[PDB]
Amino acid sequence: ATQSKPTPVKPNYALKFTLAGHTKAVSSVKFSPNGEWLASSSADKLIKIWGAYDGKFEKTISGHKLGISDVAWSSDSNLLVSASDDKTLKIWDVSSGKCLKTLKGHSNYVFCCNFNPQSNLIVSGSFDESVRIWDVKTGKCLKTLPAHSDPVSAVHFNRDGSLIVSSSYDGLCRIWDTASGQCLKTLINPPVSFVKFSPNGKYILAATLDNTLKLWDYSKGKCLKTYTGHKNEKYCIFANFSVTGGKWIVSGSEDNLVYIWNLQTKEIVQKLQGHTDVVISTACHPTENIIASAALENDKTIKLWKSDC
Ligand SMILES: COc1cc(CN2CCc3c(cc(C[n+]4ccn(C)c4N)cc3-c3ccc(F)cc3C)C2=O)cc(OC)c1
Repeated sequence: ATQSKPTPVKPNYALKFTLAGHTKAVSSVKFSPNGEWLASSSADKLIKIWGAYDGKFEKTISGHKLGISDVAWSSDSNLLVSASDDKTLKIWDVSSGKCLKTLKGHSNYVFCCNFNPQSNLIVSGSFDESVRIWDVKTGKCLKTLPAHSDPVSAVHFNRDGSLIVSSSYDGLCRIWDTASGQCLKTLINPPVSFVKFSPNGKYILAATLDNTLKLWDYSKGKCLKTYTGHKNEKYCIFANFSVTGGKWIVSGSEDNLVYIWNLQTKEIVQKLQGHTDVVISTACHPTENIIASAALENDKTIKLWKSDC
């Protein structure tokens, strides 16, 4: 008798549910931190809440005047924030489905948003090329960062909220000190279409519109891993670290597939087939081996896939 380390070579994600309901392109899907829910945003101006395990439709949340690009959960899974083409963000109580606050200040489309781990702040990126930091409790804009010289494609807090990472079509990835709003680091140039901090908080996963994902050690400023084989030259596609089982990288792709790479070897380990348009968003369940994927207007569905590892 001994204790062994399971080292799976590939996952075996298989389609379990397809979720219909949105009437235009789906823009973003996100699992709630408590693992109970999936939230989706769409160009149809709606947010929809679904059961994370069975995909059962739970509710529709409305009030935005134009399409919604992004949604994000608070740490206690009780709030959502949404970024809209109506130039506002909205903070919602998920239980009631009612808008708590409207965050106004951006002068163009709001493309991306996130809570910080404490969930007392919200960070947003916009087509107006700025990154804004908002107080959740008052709804007031605390700071406006002249972050980029093109639309901001992603914003993400690190694990204690002390840092913000942003990316833009201007070709830059920047790291900002949350407290001061000042730039701590710039990495520079094809458009950077997505960025996010790793689960361990030490790395940055960055996508560029040359069909490339890169894992960077941001402090050393060194690229540690690169993942290719998918198609990404036009859209800002969400990517993820999958850490509940084997250590994978997950992304959508413009060839309508979900790509899964071995994080360490960078080999493609799985390709998920089923969507009929660009897989613009993917998300990984916080505790179970479950992936949600969502596609653009020729498809308009969300799919839930499950793996044994
Ligand atoms: C030439 O100029 C440009 C061109 C584009 C191209 N584009 C615009 C439309 C879009 C895109 C990506 C995502 C996915 N999405 C949401 C948040 N996040 C962090 C990521 N990744 C959603 C949506 C979107 C937005 C609102 C809706 F109502 C419906 C949809 C489908 C995307 O790729 C971006 C751009 O700046 C960012 C400048």
